[PDB]
Parts: sequence; C-alpha cells; structure tokens
Amino acid sequence: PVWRKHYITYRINNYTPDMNREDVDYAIRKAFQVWSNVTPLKFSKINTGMADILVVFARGAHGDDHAFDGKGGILAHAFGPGSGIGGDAHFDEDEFWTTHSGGTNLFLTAVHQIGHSLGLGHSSDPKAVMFPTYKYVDINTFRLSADDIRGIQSLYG
Ligand SMILES: CC(=O)N[C@H]1[C@H](OCCCn2cc(CN([C@@H](C(=O)O)C(C)C)S(=O)(=O)c3ccc(-c4ccccc4)cc3)nn2)O[C@H](COC(C)=O)[C@@H](OC(C)=O)[C@@H]1OC(C)=O
Ligand SMILES: [Ca+2]
Ligand SMILES: [Ca+2]
Ligand SMILES: [Ca+2]
Ligand SMILES: [Zn+2]
Ligand SMILES: [Zn+2]
Repeated sequence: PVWRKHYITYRINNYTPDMNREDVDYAIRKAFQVWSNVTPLKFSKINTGMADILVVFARGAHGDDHAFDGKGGILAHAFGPGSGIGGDAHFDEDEFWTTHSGGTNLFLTAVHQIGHSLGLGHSSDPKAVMFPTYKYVDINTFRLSADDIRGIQSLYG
C-alpha cells in the first residue's frame, strides 16, 4: 500500500481559474514539501510525460467513476499508491479555491489529499491534517500533528 520508490513525480494537469497560476503552483509545491520534511521522499514537478501523482481540477463527473457533487460536500479526493490513476489527486472545481481563508484553502486541502496519495487513512485527532473534516487553520502556525508524523513515518521512514 506504499510507493516503492522515494523520488516521486507530480504534474499539474490543469489550473483552476479561481487563483493565479503562481499561487496554484506554490500551494501544491508547499503541500508536497510538508510531507518531504518528515520522510525521505523527494517530490519533483514535471511538465511533460507521465507523472506519478497527477493533480486535476474538475467538476461533477470526470471520468473516474467518483463524480463530484457541486459546491460544498466533497472537496477533493485522491487515490492511494499505484500505477495509472493511483496517486492522483482531484480537486472539485465547483469549490472556490483560495490562498487564504475565503472559500476553501488549496494548500490545506492538498496536504490532506497528498496524505492519501501517499497511503494515509484518517486521524481521530482534530489537530491532525488527516482529520476527516475541513476547517481553516492558521497556515502561519501549520504543523503536522504527532498522529500524521507517526502514520507517514510508519510507511516511509
Ligand atoms: C463527512 C462529511 O462532513 N460529510 C458532509 C457531506 O459530504 C458528503 C461526502 C461524504 N464524505 C466526505 C468524505 C471526506 N472527503 C474526502 C477525503 O477524505 O479526502 C474523500 C471523498 C476522499 S472530503 O472531500 O469531504 C474532504 C476533503 C479534504 C478534507 C480536509 C482538508 C483540509 C484539512 C483537513 C481535511 C476533509 C474532507 N468522505 N465521504 O456533505 C454535506 C453538505 O456539504 C456542504 C454544503 O458543505 C455535509 O453537511 C454539512 C457541512 O453540514 C456533510 O457532513 C456530514 C453530516 O457528514
Ligand atoms: Ca463539492
Ligand atoms: Ca498516478
Ligand atoms: Ca472553482
Ligand atoms: Zn476523481
Ligand atoms: Zn481524507
């Protein structure tokens, strides 16, 4: 249930019009960084070819048999480690993605979904990033909880 290599590629398949491109790239890259800070994994954005983790913005039905649901409800989903669609993280474009507190924060959502792309389940600690409910936390004080660190290190340490 894990990536069996420690150099992992991602590609941004497409950009949400909600946010400037620069802010999308920065959110995503920072989100990956959160995990590469507590494991030996290295993440590399690529701009051509097939990436391990593909990052997709889409609405409703988008060709994976798990349609999204409009504004609210499900925000995003992600497939666990594997080939093809494995690892891929999809973000519901009917949300309003933002760099701060308005709408839904892309960074925080990405940290969570990349958790799942890496093989994590959910946490019972409301402080954890892998807690199952979205809430805006102070990104200046953001930090992985002990539960996240133990989970991720059990897979990749
Ligand atoms: C679990 C849940 O909250 N479901 C909500 C319900 O969701 C239906 C789908 C059930 N569900 C939710 C999830 C968790 N999500 C994904 C996940 O775990 O990644 C999976 C689909 C892959 S998620 O989209 O909801 C999700 C994504 C990111 C995060 C996250 C982001 C940042 C930090 C931490 C967590 C949390 C949840 N799994 N199944 O929608 C309803 C309507 O939504 C509106 C208008 O906001 C919710 O009603 C509200 C807000 O009161 C409803 O709340 C209830 C009763 O469960
Ligand atoms: Ca939705
Ligand atoms: Ca993949
Ligand atoms: Ca949107
Ligand atoms: Zn999908
Ligand atoms: Zn989740």
